[PDB]
Amino acid sequence: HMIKVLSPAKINLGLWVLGRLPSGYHEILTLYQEIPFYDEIYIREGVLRVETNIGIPQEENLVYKGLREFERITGIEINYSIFIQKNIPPGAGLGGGSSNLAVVLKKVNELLGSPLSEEELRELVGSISADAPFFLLGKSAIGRGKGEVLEPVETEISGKITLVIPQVSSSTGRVYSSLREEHFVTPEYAEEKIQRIISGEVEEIENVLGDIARELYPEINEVYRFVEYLGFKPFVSGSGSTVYFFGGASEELKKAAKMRGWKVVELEL
Ligand SMILES: Nc1ccn([C@@H]2O[C@@H](CNC(=O)CCc3nc4ccccc4[nH]3)[C@@H](O)[C@H]2O)c(=O)n1
Ligand SMILES: [Br-]
Ligand SMILES: [Br-]
Ligand SMILES: [Br-]
Ligand SMILES: [Br-]
Repeated sequence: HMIKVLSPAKINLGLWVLGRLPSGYHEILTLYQEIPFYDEIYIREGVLRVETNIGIPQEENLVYKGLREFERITGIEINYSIFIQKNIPPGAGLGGGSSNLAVVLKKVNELLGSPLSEEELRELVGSISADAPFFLLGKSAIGRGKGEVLEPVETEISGKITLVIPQVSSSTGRVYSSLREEHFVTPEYAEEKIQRIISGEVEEIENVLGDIARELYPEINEVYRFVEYLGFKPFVSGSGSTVYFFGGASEELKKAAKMRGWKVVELEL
């Protein structure tokens, strides 16, 4: 009785770090934007299995971690075989794995007569990834706390957006660990910035994790400089590796990408 479910990506339309938390993590402000860029997930009745087309081990897969915890918390034994076709590359700053977790666990929860509430499902996915709760709502949302405290918004942002994803995988943890005092801002500064971006002022997007990712992973910086050379303002999603801009992909970019192993994703917001 196989079904297909789409698992969308996100971009951060700006990100600010407020400071450190005792738990090791960081308090942040960010604007999440769901983008029409998907993994396709095939769900089938059978022995609990989570597989991908890119060789992520089952034990390490956030979806498998989430389904085991589902069983654990709720008592019910999960009998679904999951295959995910991964169009959203891991380490790309697009929340692919967090999206996989949210959409699968929301589906499996519904398929089993909704044992968990939307409050409890939120807690389940949120405990594994701070970006996962966003994918339970999608569209546009302000992310506060560690990103899980969410406020839906309407933006004035539409039109072409192009992603340029280099083959380097950015470690979110390594980027956050390179943070210094100088990188932090007040929540007031960041809140003013987010308001402006929401009103369509894309020029106001900035992201200190992108600044750092460009130093830690020089290829992210190469993509960044190439987009400038193309005549666009580049922006970085999450902790990288993705660089995006508000414009179309020229043949020259497509050529550069094919030669260098960049993925170019042309979307419309
Ligand atoms: N609001 C947040 C959200 C996340 N984080 C950091 O990134 C989180 C994600 N990291 C991990 O799950 C383990 C480290 C890691 N992340 C990777 C991403 C890609 C490739 C390898 C990685 N190793 C936490 O480690 C935390 O230090 C944080 O400090 N503050
Ligand atoms: Br520090
Ligand atoms: Br690199
Ligand atoms: Br440079
Ligand atoms: Br940026």
